[PDB]
Amino acid sequence: ATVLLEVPFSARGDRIPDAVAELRTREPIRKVRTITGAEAWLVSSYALCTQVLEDRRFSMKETAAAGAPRLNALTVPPEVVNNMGNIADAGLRKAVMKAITPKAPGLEQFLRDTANSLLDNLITEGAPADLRNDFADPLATALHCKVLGIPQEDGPKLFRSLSIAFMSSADPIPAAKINWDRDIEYMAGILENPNITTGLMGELSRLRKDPAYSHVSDELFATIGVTFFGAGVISTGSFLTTALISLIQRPQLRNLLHEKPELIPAGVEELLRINLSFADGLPRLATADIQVGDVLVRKGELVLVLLEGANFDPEHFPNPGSIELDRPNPTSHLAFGRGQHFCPGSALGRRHAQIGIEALLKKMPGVDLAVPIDQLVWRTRFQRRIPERLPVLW
Ligand code: HEM
Ligand SMILES: Cc1cc(C[C@@H]2NC(=O)[C@H](Cc3ccc(O)cc3)NC2=O)ccc1O
Repeated sequence: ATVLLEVPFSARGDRIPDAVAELRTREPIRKVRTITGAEAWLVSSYALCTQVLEDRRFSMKETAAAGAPRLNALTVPPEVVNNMGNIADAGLRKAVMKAITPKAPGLEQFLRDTANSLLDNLITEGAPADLRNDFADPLATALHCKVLGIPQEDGPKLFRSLSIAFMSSADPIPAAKINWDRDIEYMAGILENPNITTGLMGELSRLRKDPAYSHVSDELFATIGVTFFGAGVISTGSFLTTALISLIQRPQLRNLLHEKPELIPAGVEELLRINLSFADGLPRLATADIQVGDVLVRKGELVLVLLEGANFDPEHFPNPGSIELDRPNPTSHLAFGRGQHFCPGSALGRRHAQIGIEALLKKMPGVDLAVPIDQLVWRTRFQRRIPERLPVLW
């Protein structure tokens, strides 16, 4: 007697389990059990992942409904699962998306300056260096303080909420509410602070006092700050960290991008495609009976969209484990999702990684792991896959 297949399969972010390819071939939608004990449908082919993400009857909002089968416990108030919907309904979607592009004057230069300063400090201190805690995550934090218009010195405290906020837990987490309420209070004070005039929070502060927004709640304005800081920092920091591993393990690619930095955008797009930073499939709740492959998913059931199932599918990306800079379909991966909930920070996330890699390859052309790859410690029961430390020499 066996048990129902459990998800997630592995917290290791340096390699995909051989098991994913076997599953995609044999059963590209199949029943699994999540850490809560709920049953769910795990979808692992490119075609069926795209189908689910482009059909809004598979709803992200309804995953928050009381009594639903759950992937994990909520770490935000349930109305925040509808965050982008709430922003759109408030008439704020265009302004929010405009504030988080990489295109504001001076933003790219600030990113380069910050990355170079972090790297110079590591070089001064001498190898080994930890590229997660002392490069990728501080670069992500600095970027999001600048994008939000808030003081750089406020970044570390906001950052330290995230090791709990993005937990993937069977049960509610008391610390998550403590930190959430504190971080909301912080952002509410930012909106009242006359010195905050730039970035996303400076723009929201003006719109809040504009008559066209007089009935938008103060709670939503503060929530936009907390959520875009948290999603952006955890996503860019975790992605850059595991991209650095993929790059360091490919010395030929490392040297090519060092020699020809104009290929860095194509390289980052492939690093996005093969990235294992998302620890769980993306969750959706069926709001109707819907045919997905050989399975009739029933109303009220949970569906999990496995991004690396799609992104390593050889029917869409031949030789899927190979980084190839000349693919005919290079941005067609699902690293930023697809459909209604496509990542609103995709351009900024690309530029964060491109600039971080450019700066690293120039400052540390001989970068290499300082420990055997199996010695990395992979964070468990978390919404991202990340090594607790990333020790390198150069
Ligand atoms: C490389 C970096 C990033 C990656 C890999 C990434 C990935 C994703 C993915 C896969 C989704 C879809 C989730 C779903 O459909 O369930 C998403 C949504 C989102 N991302 Fe990103 N993201 C990144 C950077 C950022 C940045 C920089 C921000 C903000 C500054 C951000 C904010 C968000 C938000 C707010 C959503 C939810 C959108 C919605 O529900 O409609 N992300 N991201
Ligand atoms: C835990 C946490 C999540 C967020 C993002 C915020 N929460 C949501 O549930 C929905 C959907 C979602 C999107 C991306 C993601 O990675 C997880 C969920 N949309 C949002 O914008 C922000 C701060 C947090 O502490």
